[PDB]
Amino acid sequence: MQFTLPVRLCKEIELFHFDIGPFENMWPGIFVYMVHRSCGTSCFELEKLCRFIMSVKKNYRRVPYHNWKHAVTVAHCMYAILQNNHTLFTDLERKGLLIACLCHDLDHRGFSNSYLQKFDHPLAALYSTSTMEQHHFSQTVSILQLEGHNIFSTLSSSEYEQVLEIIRKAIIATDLALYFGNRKQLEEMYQTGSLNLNNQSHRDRVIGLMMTACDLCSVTKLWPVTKLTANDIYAEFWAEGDEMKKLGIQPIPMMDRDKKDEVPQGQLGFYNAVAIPCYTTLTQILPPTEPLLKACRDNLSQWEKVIRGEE
Ligand SMILES: Cn1ncc(C(=O)NCc2cocn2)c1C(=O)Nc1ccn2cc(-c3ccccc3)nc2n1
Ligand SMILES: [Mg+2]
Ligand SMILES: [Zn+2]
Repeated sequence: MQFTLPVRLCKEIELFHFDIGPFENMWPGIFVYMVHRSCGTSCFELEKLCRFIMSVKKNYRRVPYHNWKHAVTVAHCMYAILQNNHTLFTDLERKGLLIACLCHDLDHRGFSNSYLQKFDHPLAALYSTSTMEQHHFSQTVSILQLEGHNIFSTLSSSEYEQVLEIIRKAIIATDLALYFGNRKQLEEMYQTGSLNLNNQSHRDRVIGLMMTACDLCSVTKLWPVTKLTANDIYAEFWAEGDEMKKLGIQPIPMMDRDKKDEVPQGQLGFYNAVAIPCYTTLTQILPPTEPLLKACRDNLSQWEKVIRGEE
C-alpha cells in the first residue's frame, strides 16, 4: 500500500521549491508519501502514523502563518535535503527529522518568545529560554504517549531514546536566537577544516542548521509563493505589535503595522543578516542544497526590485 500522487506532484515534490498547494486534505498523504520514500514503507505502522499525523494537525491552531500548512511545508524541505544527501544520514535520523519538522511549531499561538516574556505568560516561568520551542517538544511527547500514537514503539529501548534526543535537539534548534552562534561555529569549523560528521556534537550542529534552513524555506519558493506567504508572516508580526501596544510598549518596526511602507527594506536586512548566511553555510557543508541558496538569492533580487519601484 504505497501512497501515490498525481503526476505533477509526483515530479515537483522532489524539487526544493515545491509548494504543497491549497488543498489541506491532501497534506497528510503528501507527508506519508515523503516518509515512505525517505524512510521506507516499514518505518511506521500506517494505522499509527495516520493517527499521529491527525493528532498533530489538530494541535496546530488557525493562526495566519504558524499553522499546519507551515508544519508540512517545513517537513517537505527536510524531505528534499535528505533525498539529495542519501548516504549522509542514519535510518534513525531520517525517521526523527521528518517527525521533528511536522511537530516543530505544535500549539503555536502566533507570538514570539519575547511577547510571552513581556506578557508574563505561564510558559515563560516554566521555560526561561526557547520558551515556545520547549513547549513544542513537550506537546510532541504528549501526542506520542496517546494510546495508539506511539509510531516509534517497535524501536529498541536505546534507539527510542536516541530518536527522542534527535527530535528534542532538532526542535530547540528552530529557536532563531540559537541559530546565529550555531552557524558561526559551523563557519569556523568548516574554514579551519575541523568539521567531522562522525563527531556527534558536529552532526548535532549540522542538523540544527538544516532545521533553520527548513524553517525559513518560505524564502526559497518561487517569488509569487514567497511574496504571498510574507503577508501571512506579517499578519502575525503586526498582531503581536498591536498586543505590545496594549501592554504599553512600542513594538519593534517589524511588528508595527504603522511602518508597513518599510517592509521591503526590512526583508532585505533579513535575507542579508539571516537567510543568505544560513543557506550559504548549509551549501558549503551539503553541496546538493545549493538550489535553496540560489532560490533565496533570486527572492533577495525581487525585493531589491520592489524597492526600485519596478514592483
Ligand atoms: C523570524 N523570522 N522568521 C521568518 C521571517 C521572515 O520575515 N521570513 C520571510 C518570509 C516568510 O514567508 C515569506 N517570506 C523572520 C524575520 O525575522 N523577518 C524579519 C526580520 C527583520 N525585519 C525588519 C522588518 C521591518 C518591516 C517593516 C518596517 C521596518 C522593518 N521586517 C523584518 N522581518
Ligand atoms: Mg517556531
Ligand atoms: Zn517554524
